[PDB]
Order: sequence, then C-alpha cells, then structure tokens
Amino acid sequence: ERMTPATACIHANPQKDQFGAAIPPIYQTSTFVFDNCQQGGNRFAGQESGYIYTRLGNPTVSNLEGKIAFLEKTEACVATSSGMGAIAATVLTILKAGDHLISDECLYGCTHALFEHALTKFGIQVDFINTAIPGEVKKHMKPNTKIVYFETPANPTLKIIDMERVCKDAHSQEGVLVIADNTFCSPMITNPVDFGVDVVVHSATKYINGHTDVVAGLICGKADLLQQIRMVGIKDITGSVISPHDAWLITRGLSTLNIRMKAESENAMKVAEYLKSHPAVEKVYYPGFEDHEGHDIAKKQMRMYGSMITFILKSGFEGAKKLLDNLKLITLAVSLGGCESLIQHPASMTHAVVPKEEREAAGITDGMIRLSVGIEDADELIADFKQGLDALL
Amino acid sequence: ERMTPATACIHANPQKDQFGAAIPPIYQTSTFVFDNCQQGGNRFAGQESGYIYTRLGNPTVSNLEGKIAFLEKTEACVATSSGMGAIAATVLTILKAGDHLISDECLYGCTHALFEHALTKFGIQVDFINTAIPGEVKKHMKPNTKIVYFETPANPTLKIIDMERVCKDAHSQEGVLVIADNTFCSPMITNPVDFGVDVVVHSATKYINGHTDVVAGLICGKADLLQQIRMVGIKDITGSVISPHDAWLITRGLSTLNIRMKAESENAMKVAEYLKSHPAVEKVYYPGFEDHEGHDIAKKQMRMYGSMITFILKSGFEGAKKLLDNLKLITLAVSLGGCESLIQHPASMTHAVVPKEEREAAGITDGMIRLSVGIEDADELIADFKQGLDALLR
Amino acid sequence: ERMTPATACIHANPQKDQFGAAIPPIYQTSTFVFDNCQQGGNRFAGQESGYIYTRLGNPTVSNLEGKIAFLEKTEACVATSSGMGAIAATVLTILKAGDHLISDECLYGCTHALFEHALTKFGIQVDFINTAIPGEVKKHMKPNTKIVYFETPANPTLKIIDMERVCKDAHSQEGVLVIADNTFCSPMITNPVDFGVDVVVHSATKYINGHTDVVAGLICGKADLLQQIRMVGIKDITGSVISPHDAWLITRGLSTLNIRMKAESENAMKVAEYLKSHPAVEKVYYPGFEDHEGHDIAKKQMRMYGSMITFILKSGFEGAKKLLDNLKLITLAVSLGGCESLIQHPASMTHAVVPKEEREAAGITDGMIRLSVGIEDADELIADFKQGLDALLR
Amino acid sequence: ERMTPATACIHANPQKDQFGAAIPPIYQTSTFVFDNCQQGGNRFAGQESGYIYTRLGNPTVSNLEGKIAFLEKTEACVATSSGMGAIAATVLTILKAGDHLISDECLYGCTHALFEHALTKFGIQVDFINTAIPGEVKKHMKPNTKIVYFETPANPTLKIIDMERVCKDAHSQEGVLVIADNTFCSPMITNPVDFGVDVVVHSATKYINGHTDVVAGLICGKADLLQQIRMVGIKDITGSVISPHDAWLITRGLSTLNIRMKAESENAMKVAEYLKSHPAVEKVYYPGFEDHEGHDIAKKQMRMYGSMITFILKSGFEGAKKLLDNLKLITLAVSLGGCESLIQHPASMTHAVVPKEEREAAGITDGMIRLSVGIEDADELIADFKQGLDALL
Ligand SMILES: */C(=N\[C@@H](C[C@@H](*)C)C(=O)O)c1c(COP(=O)(O)O)cnc(C)c1O
Ligand SMILES: */C(=N\[C@@H](C[C@@H](*)C)C(=O)O)c1c(COP(=O)(O)O)cnc(C)c1O
Ligand SMILES: *[C@@H](C)C[C@H](/N=C/c1c(COP(=O)(O)O)cnc(C)c1O)C(=O)O
Ligand SMILES: *[C@@H](C)C[C@H](/N=C/c1c(COP(=O)(O)O)cnc(C)c1O)C(=O)O
Repeated sequence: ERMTPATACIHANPQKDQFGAAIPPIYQTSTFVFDNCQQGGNRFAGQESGYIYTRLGNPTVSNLEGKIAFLEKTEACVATSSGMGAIAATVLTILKAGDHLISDECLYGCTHALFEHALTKFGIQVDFINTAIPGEVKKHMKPNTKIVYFETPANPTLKIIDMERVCKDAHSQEGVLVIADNTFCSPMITNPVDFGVDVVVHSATKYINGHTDVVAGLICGKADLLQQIRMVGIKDITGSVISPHDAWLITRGLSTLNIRMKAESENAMKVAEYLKSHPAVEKVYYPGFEDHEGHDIAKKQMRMYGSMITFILKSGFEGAKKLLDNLKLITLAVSLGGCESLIQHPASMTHAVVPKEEREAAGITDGMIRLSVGIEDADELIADFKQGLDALL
Repeated sequence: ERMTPATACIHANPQKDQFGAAIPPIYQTSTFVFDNCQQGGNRFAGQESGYIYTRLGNPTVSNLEGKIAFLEKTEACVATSSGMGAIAATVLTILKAGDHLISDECLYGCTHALFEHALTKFGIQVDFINTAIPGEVKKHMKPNTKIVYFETPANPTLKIIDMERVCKDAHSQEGVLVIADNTFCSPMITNPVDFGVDVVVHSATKYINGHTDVVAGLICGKADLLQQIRMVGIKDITGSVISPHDAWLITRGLSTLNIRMKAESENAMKVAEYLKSHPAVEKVYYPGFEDHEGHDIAKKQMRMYGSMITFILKSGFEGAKKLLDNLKLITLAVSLGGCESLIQHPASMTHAVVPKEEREAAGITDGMIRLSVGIEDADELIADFKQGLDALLR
Repeated sequence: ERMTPATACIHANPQKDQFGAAIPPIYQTSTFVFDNCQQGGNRFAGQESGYIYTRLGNPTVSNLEGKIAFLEKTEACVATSSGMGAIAATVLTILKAGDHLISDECLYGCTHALFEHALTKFGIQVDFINTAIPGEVKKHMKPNTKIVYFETPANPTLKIIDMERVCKDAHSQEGVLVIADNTFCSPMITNPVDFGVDVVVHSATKYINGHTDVVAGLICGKADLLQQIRMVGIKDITGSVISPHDAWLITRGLSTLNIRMKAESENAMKVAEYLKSHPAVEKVYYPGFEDHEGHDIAKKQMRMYGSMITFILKSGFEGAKKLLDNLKLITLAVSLGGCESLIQHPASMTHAVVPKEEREAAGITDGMIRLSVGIEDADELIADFKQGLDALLR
Repeated sequence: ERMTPATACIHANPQKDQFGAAIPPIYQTSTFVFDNCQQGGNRFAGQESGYIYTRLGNPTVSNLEGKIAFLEKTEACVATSSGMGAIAATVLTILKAGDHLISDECLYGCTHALFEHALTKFGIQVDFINTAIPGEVKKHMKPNTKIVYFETPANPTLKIIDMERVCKDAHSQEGVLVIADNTFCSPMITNPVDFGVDVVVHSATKYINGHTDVVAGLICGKADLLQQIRMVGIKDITGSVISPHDAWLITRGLSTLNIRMKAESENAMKVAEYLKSHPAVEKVYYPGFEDHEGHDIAKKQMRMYGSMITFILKSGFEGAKKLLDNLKLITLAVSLGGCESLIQHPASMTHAVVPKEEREAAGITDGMIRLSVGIEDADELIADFKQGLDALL
C-alpha cells in the first residue's frame, strides 16, 4: 500500500545527509566542485549523475521536487521561481511558431495574458473556449494542435471542468499534451493524472508553501518531457530558477499541507454556508454546493471541496468595496492558500489585466469577490463577515 | 559631484526603515495588504505607488535594483532569478516572430543556445557575427533588425569589442537596441551606457553577489523599456522572479564589490603575468596585457582589467585535464566572480552545448582554460599553478 | 470576548509594516540608526521607545514575543536562543549566592544538571523534591527560598503536577516565584498562569516552532520581572540572543500551532491506546488515560492531552534498543514536538547526564522509551510499532 | 609554510559535502538522526564522534569554528549567539563562588556590568585595575586568582595593554587564565596567543561578520578547556546557541575579512589624520599615532592599526551632538566593524550603563566620540566630517 498523503508530505523522497540531519540542509550555493575534469564533462554531457550549477539542478530543490512528484503521482517534478514560470517553461518548451494551443477561457489573469499576447507574438495560435462544455475541445482541434490547457476549479469563478472528458477529446489525435493548473486543489485534493492529464502545474506560492512568504512554481509529469523542460524551458528560455532557500521553505510548508488543506476546506464549507444565507449576499459559488454547476464532476475529482469561495453581493461592486474595506480579521490582498484568510476583488485586481469583455464572457463579473479561507477559528471568521455584511443592511 | 562607486555600492538608494534598521529587513512575503479596495485597484492600474505582489515588485528587490541602476548610471533596473532570465526577459519582451537579432558569435554557451535554438523556433531571425570587426554589424543590418547583442570581454575568450563603434553602426538605422552583457566587468569596471549601449544585463550570480551562493540576474536601462520588461518579460513570459532573501544577499555581497574587484584585478594581473612566461603555456588572454588586441579599447572601456584570465596550454586537451586535476587551491567548477578562485574547461563544460564548429570559429579551442581569480594570496595562487604546471612538464 | 487561540496564533500582536507586507519582514540587522543623539541617549536611558541593538531588542523578535505573551496570557515575553537560555536567564536574574531553590526532581536532563551543578557552584541552595506529593513543597521552604520550579507533564515520565496546589504552598510564604516549564504542553494546551504560576518558560525548539529546525527559548510573565531578565539575564549573563531569522521562522511555525497540536494529540491518543494493549509493553504513561494518576488534574490543566507518550517494555533495556533500531517511520533522535514523530531512550540519551540513582528515584528506568507523536497517518504509525514490537516478541 | 591569513579566511577548515557544494550548506536543523541506539548512547557519552543536537554542536557552526581557530592559531573555537555570551560562557565555566578575577577597568560597558554586578552576586571577587601599568596585575593577585581579563585596544578609549607583560604577571602563580577580548583587532591584526594569552574572545558581530546583520560571539583556545565551555557554559549556563543560519552568514562575511580589515585600517589612518588637524577638534586617539600612549606596544601587537578612532571636540558634549546630528554619510548607531562607517557617543550610549565616576576613572570622558571607519571612499568620509565640523566653526 502506497505511503499515505498525510505521511508523505513529511516523509516521501527521504534524503540521506552525511551527518544524519533531521531536516536536510540548505544548499545555498550557485556551483558544485567536480572531482576531476572527466567527471565535469560527463555531467555536462548527461552521462553521469551529480550536480553542476544551481540553474541546472540543486539537491535542496530536488528534495522538494521528489516529494511533489510523489504526491502528484508523476514520474518527476521541476521547481521554478513562480507559478507563471512553471506555466511558461512548460508551454515554451513544448511549442514553436506554427503550433496551436487550446485553453479554457476562464484563467488566472496573468496566464490569460501570456497565452493571448505572448504566445501569439511568437507565432503560436491560441483558442480560448469553455472547456467545461462536452465536445468543445474536439471541435476546436486542428492538425497542429499540441496543448489543451485548463484550471479547475477556475480562478476566480470556481467553474468545474470534467478533466477526463477533456483528455478523451485531446487524446483523440496523436501528439497532444493536456496540462492542468492544479493550484486551487493542491495534490491533497486532486491528482489530475488520474483523469488522463499529462502535465500538472502549480503556483507553489499558494497552498503548497501555504505561508504567504514564497513565490514559486512547480511542473509535474513524465521524466523525459520534464528533462526537456529543465534543459530548455528553465536553463535558457525562462531562467526561472528557484532559490534553494525558498525551496527549503516550501518543503517546510509542505509538511503541514495535509492538515492545512483539511482545516481550510472545513472552515470554507462553514463560511460558504454562512454567506449563502445572509440577506445582503446575492450569490455564493463553492464547489461543495449541490447546486454548483458540475458539482458531480467536482465530487468525482476532488477529495475535499477546497478553501476558495467566490460570492456576489446584492449591492454589487460598491457593496463589495464597503464590505472589503470594513473586514477586520480577513485580510485584503491578492494571492491565496495561506494560513490567514485573504480576500480581493478580481475585476479591479487579479483580473483587471484581462479586458472587461473577455472577463464577462468567461463569467467574471464586476460584483465577484474572491475569498481564500485560512485556519482561523470559523466562528470568528463568520463574525467578521456578519459585522461587515450587516452594515450593508 | 556624483557619489563615488566605492561609497555607492554601500550607500546609493538609501532606504527608509520605520525602525531605523541599519540593514533594511528582508521582505520574504508573497503579497501586500491594501488599506482599502480603491488603493488596490489604483495600484493595479498604475495610478498609485506601493506594492501588491512579489512577482510584480518587492521592497527588498527594489532596494538592490536602485543600487545597481545608480552604479550603471541607468534610469532603472529589474532583478531576476538568473542571468539567463535577465537575458530572456529582455529579448523576449523586445522581439516578436519575424524580428531580426544580431549577436556576437562569442557568447556564454547558454545564451548562444537560447539565441540559436529557442529564438529561431519562435520565428526570430538570428545572425552570429564578429562584432569586434569593423563593418560586420552594419553589413548584417536588415529592415527588421531590432537588437545588436554582445559581451565584452567575451565569455570565454575575453575578446574585446569596441562598444562605441558597434553602437554607432547599430544606431545608424532607427529602432535598434544595443544590449551589452556586462557580467565579466561589473559596474565597477565598465558602465556600457557611457558608450551608447541601451540595455545592460548581468548574471548577478558572478561578481556583483560575489560569494558563489546566489543565482540571479539584472537588467539595467531606461524606465520605459524596463517597465515593459517587468510587465511582460518578468510577469508573464519568464516568471523569473527573484527571491527577496536572495536579493538581500546580493545587496550584502554588493557592499564589498568595490574592494573585491580591486583585489581580484590586482591578483589577476600577477597571475596572468606568471602564466604568460611559463613554458607549458601557449597563450594568455588578459585585457591588461599591453601587447594583446583591443588593449587600448579595453583601456578606454575598463577602469580595471578584471579578474578573468583565459589561457591555452601547448599540450592541448590532455594537458588541460592534467593541470585542472592537480590544482590544490584553485577550485574546479563552473561559474566565476567569487571570492575563491575558480577554473574550468569551456569546450567540455560551459560551452559544450555549442556545436564544436561554432566553438572553434569563435576561438574556443579544446586546449583553452578559463580562470576567475579570487582574493586569496597571489603568491599562493601562483604556487598552485607552478606545482600543477611543472608536473605537466616534468 | 478574547481572540481565540486558533486565530491568535496567526493574528495576535498584529504588526504595522510601512509597505503593508502581509508577512512582516526579517530584521536581520545588528544595530539601529538614531535620528539624532538625544534620541539615542533617551533610548539607552529607557526614556524613549524604539530600537538600539539586537542583543537588547529587535522588531522581528518583539513580534514573536507579543504573540506568545498573548497566547500564555502574560504581560510580556522574552525570546532566547535556546530553551536552556530561557531557563538560565530567568533563574540567574532572580537568584544570587545564598538564595534557595526548590525543584521537582523529574526534569529535563540539562535543567537538572544546571540546577545540581552550576547553581550550586555559585552559592545557590537547591533541593530536588517530588512536588506532585502533597506537603513536600511547604516542608522544604526556607527563609531564603526564592523559586519553586517544575515541569508538567514531566520530561520524560509525564508525571502530572497539581500546579494550583504547588502555587498555594509556595505562595504561603512571601517573595517566592513559581516557574513552570510549559514546553510539553505549549500555550495551546495549558496557560500555567491560570493556576497561580508566576513565570512560564519554553524550549520553543519543540512544539511552538514545531518544524525541528530552530533552537530557541521563551520566557513569559510580568513586565517588571521580564524587564529585569532582559537587562540582566539576556544582556549580560547569558547573551542568549535569538537570531531574528530564527524568530521569524518560529513565528511562521506558530501559525500552525493550533492545528498541529490538535492533530498530534489525536494521533497520540490512538498510538498510546495501541501501545497499552500490546503484550511486549509493561506500562504506558499518557495524560489522556482514564486510569493513570493525575488524570483529573491533567484534565483540569490541559485542554488536550498532548502528543508525548512514554512507555516501558517488559524486556527492558535490550528490548528498547531492538525496537528503536527496527522502527522505519518513527525517527530515532532526541528533541520532540515536530511534525515528524520522534523517539529516544532517556537513560542513555536525554537523561544520561543525570546520575543513575537520581534517574531511578524520579522513575526514569532503563526500559523507558519516550515518544513525541507527529502528524503522519495514525494507522501507519501504529503499523510501524506493530512490526517493530512483533519482531521483539517473535 | 602556514596557509596565509588572506587565503585562510576562505579556505581554512575545508568541508567535504557529499554533493561537492562549493559553499557548504546550511544545517538549519535542531536535531540529528542516530543510525541505532548504541551510536546515540556513544555520542552522548563522548565515546563517538558525530552530531546529536544543535545546542551541543552543528556542522555549519563547526565549519565557522575551525576557520576561526585556524586564524587565531588556537586548537579550537566555540561559537555563541553574542559576544556577551562568549564572554559569559567562558568566565561562568571557569569560575565558582570564592574565586577571584582581575580585569582591566576600561571595558565595553556591558562586560563591565557583567563583572561588577553579575559575577559579584555569584560570590566571585573582582578587581578593576589599569592593566596597562607595569606590575599592576601582580600587585592584585591572591591565591584564589583564576582569571586576568582585558581588551586592547580598549573600548572605547583605545588604550593599549602590553599583553605579554600581563601574561608574565598572571602566569607567575599556577592556575591562572588570561583572556583577551580581541574584537577591536580581529585575527587579521592580532593573535593574542602569540603573547601568552590562554583564551581569546570576540564579538563576531563586529569585524569578523563585518556586515552589521548578525549578533554572535566566539571563544578561541585549547580544546580541553573549550570542551568544558561547550558542555557547561553553552549547554547549561548560558544556552547561548548560535543559529546555524547566522553562523553561515558569518562564514560568508569572514571570506572578505582580510580585504575589509586592510581597507578599513587604511581609510581610518586617513580619517584620523584629517580629524587631528581640524581646528574644531581638540584630541584624537588612534593607535597608529606615534604620540598615542603605548604606541610601541601597539606596533608590536598589531599588524595594522585598526579602523577605530576616538576623538574629542573643543566644544565637548554639546559640540559632539551637533556634529553627530549633522553627519550625512557616517551613520549614527552603536556597534562597529561593518562595511559602513558608524559613529556614537559612549557616555550616553554604549557606556551609559557604567556609572560616570567609573567611566571617568577609566579615561572615558563625556566629550569622547567613537568612530568605526568602513570601506567608503576616504575623501567622501573626510568631506562629511569637514562640512559637519566647519559648522562648529
Ligand atoms: C497565482 N495567482 C495569484 C496572484 C496573481 C495576482 C492570485 O490569483 O492572487 C497564480 C498563478 C501564478 O503563480 P505565481 O507566478 O503568482 O506564483 C498561476 N496559477 C494560478 C491558478 C494562480 O492563481
Ligand atoms: C560589542 N559592543 C557594542 C555593542 C554594545 C552597545 C558596541 O560597543 O557598540 C562588544 C561586545 C559584546 O558583543 P555583543 O554581545 O554585542 O555581540 C563584546 N566585546 C566588545 C569589545 C564589544 O565591543
Ligand atoms: C553557466 C555554466 C554559468 C556561467 N555563466 C553564466 C552567465 C550567464 C547566465 O547567468 P546565470 O548562470 O543564469 O546567472 C549570462 N551571462 C554571462 C556572461 C554568464 O557568464 C559560466 O560559468 O560561464
Ligand atoms: C535535549 C536533549 C533536548 C530536549 N529537551 C529540551 C528541553 C529544554 C531545553 O530546551 P533547548 O534544547 O535548550 O531549546 C528545556 N525544557 C524542556 C522540557 C526540554 O525538554 C529533549 O529531547 O528532551
């Protein structure tokens, strides 16, 4: 029986330090000494194991990578210095001028901009579609289609996508890679490779680190493709090299990932249910609600329903600013997945970079408020909302 | 009068900490709290100053950036998580499928690969020329030429390039950006903008940090272009986001940059002179040599001659391995610019990724050794080469 | 109503950062700049707030201190660079040659040594008694008695001490300080001041940091006494100055203290129950057991029963070694309170420094094993003991 | 021939990391795993090498310790979490109630308080004398004398003490240890064991780290005494355990110690000479001046004259505040030995804790200004003083 996820966030990929250090040391070194020239030339040629230089690989970073690969059930993992770097190192390794990419239209704002404006200036063709509609992916495929990409639940509407149905369509022609951004679930909730996904990416800045003090990304997938991503996407094209110090903080944060995800999902269900019945609140989105579109798909793909909640007030945008400015426990900031509860307004903040018309076509409204529930006491979270919401009348 | 470089590497871009901290604290935070929504919306719309999220900006990272922009005399500076990321974020922001790039053919191995393989699969045209030769730049210019790129002294031959000349040729046509990789010199030795260069990049992993423990890059230039590089190159395309903890370490390392560069240059002159008169050595490339090509150019562009030394042994490849395997003080590893002296063999190590014929055309032979001298005692360094070299011969 | 402990370990003592940093920066600075001399002179004379020098105070260290003082319900808290430093700075500030100290005889090995050997060469009188036994405290009180000191549950037998009782006896004479080492419980399980305790110390190296990567101590109590401990115990006598980088890591670790203590206590109840019914096990000490001595006292003093479990194998010393050498998931090392489960053998390890007869008098036998349960899957933990224990027997 | 000091601040005590890390990794771990119980019990008994727990020892900390021991030419070194901790762990390991200590009266203010008030309440007898006067030490010895302690140059007057003469006197009776606080020189300037000193201490917060961001101390001396200091002074009495992260920063700072000390001493000579001829300045103290008392002893004991300068204005204390408040490059703060130049006023700042009468009996006046010169450009340092001093007229 496979080591459980609970035990594995601490003990997968055990390290062997020469002194028996309980916590493996931090390899804050840019470079590694060769014993002789032959060894150096063998490593550079890929003929001998061992380290060379921190943009190419680092033992502290590998420690984190093997733990994550295990938790995602993939052969390998490549760590980067930001979720965007993980995304970009992946798609810029795979694609070239002439290729085609299909993406869900509801994405993190910066990923949407990368696909709409950067890839298209490098000669890559992109389609933005609703990949939650059965059959939509297959309808937009062309012979040169190389990647189908999506986020579920989506940032920030929490739209659910049936991953297995998307993979069926994408893999109905040879040579297509399906990439899922699994940031909002984390590996404790979902393992996208279960459903046919080829590559899984994360902003490790969010739940995996969980402590709001590290910006970093992760790429999980087959070893041969990830070796290409490492030697092309990381080494030359993005240069998104994580600091070994930051990787060591993420391994530290990872050790409480299982207890954090459970506590945050439990609190989120209580908070979502509270929000739903407040008279000032118009609509609440939470994957665990039975009336949430794709709830049955969500239950199939997610072990817990997450700590992300998106909601709309009956007083709209102006209502959203008043509530948000008057919260006393919940913190006003972007990002998510930390131990403290955060909240923000996607149309003027995380998704302001996406043109309104594209926002709204994807279901992102100007009234939406996006909340990431931490591990505070749930009654005190509810009480902060009550006081803030009662003031709206 | 302008704050000298010797004071500025400690005191340029002074910070204001609320507690008066002598060393400004480490902002190891991914996100920043808004006082109210209007302020957050305003910061995202570029209408109000203040911070948002570390991929977009961070106060510790800005501290290092302002210090480097001052030292390079540029309006702005963008830090990244690797010298390659600085190069990539810069050229991927500027160019688009269909553009043309001119580069010196003698570059760091990974940059040459970035240019030869990655840029060309994205529809960019690239020519590798000898920009040190009068006329080559102007002859290769095309209507879609956007960038002229070079390193001087070059990695690893230490070829000197007349920057003023290259800039006048590149800028004889409108809309061309000249980009210089100033890593081997550091801002203490050269400020390439003095010669007309538009953008200056660095692998801050080398001399600037100077302690062999951080991988990071810097981009220095005008505010307009660097604001585009930050919003496109960093934010979307590379995601080469420097760690605030590493930026703080670079700032620490930067405070001794002036005394390290001086001490390393002084050592390097002694070591280069010793290598040049050793019977096992065919050739020594050092910018300080009076005979060497580009010496008057190197002298006009460099305040010090640097601590890089490249040399070729008369016994070739096999001789290089024997010497590098028997060195006891000098450290065998890639990288450079640290306090400890480092040495390596470019054809099988840093430049093994470049096809042999491109290596050979750029003067990278297989008898070539590259050395980065640190701040050890110069006599102990020369004695390590003496025992290593004598054994080769005897 | 008071902020709950579950919220307070993240949000008590909120900081105000000038940039709105969500995670307050690391003040890794030794010294602080004065705006003018008067201000500096005023801060040194205790007449003006603000910082001076990190041995004397530091904003990152104050952040952790205010968070812990809130969690323990004390006016103040002083952080140190080790649990021993917290103990030493406290007792070396209070006592002077000629004073008398009463301590429970069952203590952490190094504290017992500090007390038995160091304090006594400095002219302090020390008696080690069983403070869990009615009357022993009052019977040993002398006119010069300054301190009554204990740990509950005790390291490593987990003996429970009725704190309210000990305090009423100690405070039946004027001028006595009761000091409780609350490391095994953490502020999430017990607030010893609720029972009349004056000073609470911790090895923050254990549960509070909770990630096995920091050595640090805390002292919690009244502002008057802690101001003396900071100006004498820390500043001159121990020089146990915590690193701001480590304090920041402790603050990070503290944010999950509530969910870790709950998860570890829940696991520990399951693991203790399994050990108790295993035929190779003679005895299991766990505060949650309904039969065990001091259970109603433990229940009144502890919100949770903790994750420490101590047990004795019927095959004694040789059996303990075999079991500890064949465990595959539980980690053999000293320390405790981390996310990973740790185990060790007190008579040859943490308490080997205490003369055998003192160990034996305090109930530390050589068949005794101490376990600190972490947050792994409870069934995997029990399966590691099952294979280890079955092999012992078979 | 012994590795030079220049080379040794980088290369003494070379480490062997399993991956060949050029910069040895950071052992930020509180504890170490035993391979078996027997190994654990052997280490605890002092019968087997290897690590146990970070208050007892740590590989990153040992790296720093062996580099320092080499540079000081002592058998061993114990690192602590502050210079005061180094001092206290040493004297509290050696002494017991009934013992006697002789100290120079001109000391860092906090050391003076430790000796005057803490040791005396633990039954230790202390004499404060001018140890620069030939014969003074011997005159105050008693049968129970265990330690003779001093600082040279002294903080903050820069009084010079003939170490060899002090050691002769102290070692004229059996069982006496001479302890020198060598913070103001650093091991690049002086190695006190050359002159008979038994134990050398440092505030590594100053020059050795040299970057004003770490508080830490160092104890250098024979292995058997330092083993006692480690197992009693550090383990139980002070608990002054340095953070491995801070030890790794100090090894990093140490690598530029030789170039820093030379540049700071060179700048200091220029600054002291400038100050000396300014008409607003009454008196300048600098060990390199030929009229400095004990100049000949200083030349004998110091390879360079240091970067510390103490001076007095003809406008006294009020003059000192005006100059100090108007310096623009020099930084107003306590501490010293960093890359930036610092300045402070000892009577109201570092030595305010010492009663006036004791200050003045030791030569510390209310007019003294203490300056620690960094590596800025010397003309710009002089120019900051010129503008500040000219304003005093
Ligand atoms: C992280 N998104 C953030 C921050 C941008 C404002 C959020 O929505 O608040 C993110 C990323 C990019 O990862 P980073 O480069 O910021 O580490 C990638 N995927 C997802 C889903 C998100 O949310
Ligand atoms: C360091 N002294 C300082 C700081 C106190 C104000 C200075 O004079 O400004 C010092 C110490 C103590 O070392 P730390 O505990 O501060 O690391 C010990 N010896 C000397 C000579 C001094 O100066
Ligand atoms: C590669 C082996 C290391 C190194 N040169 C690096 C370097 C770069 C890239 O900087 P990063 O390694 O990504 O921080 C860019 N510019 C120059 C000139 C470099 O030398 C080598 O040892 O040569
Ligand atoms: C010693 C082997 C470690 C540990 N107990 C530590 C501890 C201390 C000391 O704290 P520090 O190790 O200096 O941070 C003080 N109080 C208690 C109760 C402790 O347990 C052990 O494994 O028992």
